[PDB]
Amino acid sequence: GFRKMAFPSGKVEGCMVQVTCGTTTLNGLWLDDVVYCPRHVICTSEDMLNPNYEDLLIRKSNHNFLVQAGNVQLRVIGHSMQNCVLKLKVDTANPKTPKYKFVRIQPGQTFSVLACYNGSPSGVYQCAMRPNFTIKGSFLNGSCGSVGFNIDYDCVSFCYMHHMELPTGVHAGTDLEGNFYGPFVDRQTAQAAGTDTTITVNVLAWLYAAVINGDRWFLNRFTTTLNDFNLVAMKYNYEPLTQDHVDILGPLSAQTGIAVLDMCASLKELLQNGMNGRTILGSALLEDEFTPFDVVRQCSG
Amino acid sequence: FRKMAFPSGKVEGCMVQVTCGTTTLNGLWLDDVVYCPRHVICTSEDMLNPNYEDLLIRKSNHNFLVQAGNVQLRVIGHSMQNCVLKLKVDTANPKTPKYKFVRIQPGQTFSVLACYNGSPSGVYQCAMRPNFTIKGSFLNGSCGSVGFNIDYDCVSFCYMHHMELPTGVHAGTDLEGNFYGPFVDRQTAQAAGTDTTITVNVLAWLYAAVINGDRWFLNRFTTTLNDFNLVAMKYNYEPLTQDHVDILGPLSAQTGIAVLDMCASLKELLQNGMNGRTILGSALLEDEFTPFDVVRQC
Repeated sequence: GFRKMAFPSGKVEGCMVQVTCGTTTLNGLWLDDVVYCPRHVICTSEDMLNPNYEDLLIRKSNHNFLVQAGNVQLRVIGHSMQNCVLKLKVDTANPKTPKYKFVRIQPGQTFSVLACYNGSPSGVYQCAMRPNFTIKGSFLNGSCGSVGFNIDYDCVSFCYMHHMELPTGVHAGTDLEGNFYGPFVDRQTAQAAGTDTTITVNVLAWLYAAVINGDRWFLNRFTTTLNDFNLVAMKYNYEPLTQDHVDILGPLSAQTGIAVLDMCASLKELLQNGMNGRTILGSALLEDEFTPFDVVRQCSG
Repeated sequence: FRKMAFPSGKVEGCMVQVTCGTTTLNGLWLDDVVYCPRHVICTSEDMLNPNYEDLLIRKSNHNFLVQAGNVQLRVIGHSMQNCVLKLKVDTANPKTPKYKFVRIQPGQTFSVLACYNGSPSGVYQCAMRPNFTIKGSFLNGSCGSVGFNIDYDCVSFCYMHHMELPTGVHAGTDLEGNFYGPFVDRQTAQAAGTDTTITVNVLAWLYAAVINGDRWFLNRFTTTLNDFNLVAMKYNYEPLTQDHVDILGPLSAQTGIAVLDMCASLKELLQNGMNGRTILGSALLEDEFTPFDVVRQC
């Protein structure tokens, strides 16, 4: 019944440009009179093992940057670096600039990715930030600078800019202020993600969704403390819950009348006893890629 | 490996709200014409056996309220093509993309832009099921949402949403207003024919699993096309045509796995199951990726 559903991408499509240094092209995000893109656009292959980005930037001038919306050049009139992002001031304000914010998401939150190549969008899909600060994208060469976002009312919240792939095939990147999610750095080195864990808050959202749809065999008469639940959760490679997780489950708890800690007791029993050949929402597997917000969208609209 | 939808901006620029009485749904505004489901002209007294020709002749242009955002468009004419109402308006949409209307085949995929009150809400990839239903996420007010593919800068519209079935799947028309499947735009509980699994798509997805390093299900056995098809049909899988085998060529080459070798692996999965294992995260074989879908994303 539930599917991965992305936000409509049009407001973000109208902000995508390409940024080229020499023969190296990646994507950038054009908002008002600033283009945002990964700073490694200024790298050569020789620079990539461990670039001195500050040194590489001093040698760059505005006239070294080719910014294009489609085939139309956007003149660069200033440049600066903010953490791992390059900001290129341009001489034209993007007429399609939406209302927007830059947000830094928490692990477990979902967002839409507009996968782009040479400034042109190819596809849109929903991603979850894993607890180890990686995402399972579909990113090919040339996808850097593609962004992740959520849309609230008229307003686009940009939360992710793509920078790299890890040996295991997962992906890593920054917020739009250039700060990486997780311990990663933008160098052509092999870097390891932490062991991943299951996104507990999303599993709980899934159980609430099951209840909303009349599937509630797993509810019990008991409760737990948050600390007790977290200590058990960790033994099953589940993420510990935070206070923010408890809070964002508030609406679903209200919709069902099931206290968060009571659902935690139900989940604890599932982890300790298994499913015993039973299904939930038609699956023998628990799903962790739907947030409480995702559930409410697809259940209540 | 995840489902990927087409970027929806070209379609978002065409969505409007259409209202008649106490019924509101979505319309598609292309040039100076707005397309929408004709059941916008129904009421509760009509929905069970609506004589749409009688209902439509009794309507005036001024009974139709069309809003592009905060701007009302003036309806200067109306007509009906099968189950789609066509409202001529006095302004052309400058955001009209290059477009075509197509009727898709069962097994083909398309992107759905789900809308409510003329406002886009979500985008996702669907397949036209062999029984001509689609497994959508459509709520009250989603009617007139459209499905589409994009090729070059050209949008091919293939689906407009009309109804839900008691099993939770959905049914709709092409943009000429002809339903996919044996369904009717009346307020009745309708069942579909027996569904079948889209075999060529399952094979494409197994190839995707292989390209992604998942390969526990491969085997050295092989099979003929006909013997595979006999087993497929026993499990309510579509038989594989030679065209379908041809279409899988590029994925065969890329991975070096003969199509009929992948058929032999799928056969083993049908007869044995997956025994707790998963493929690309799923406990179930997925059939809503076409070979084209897999290739483009690889």
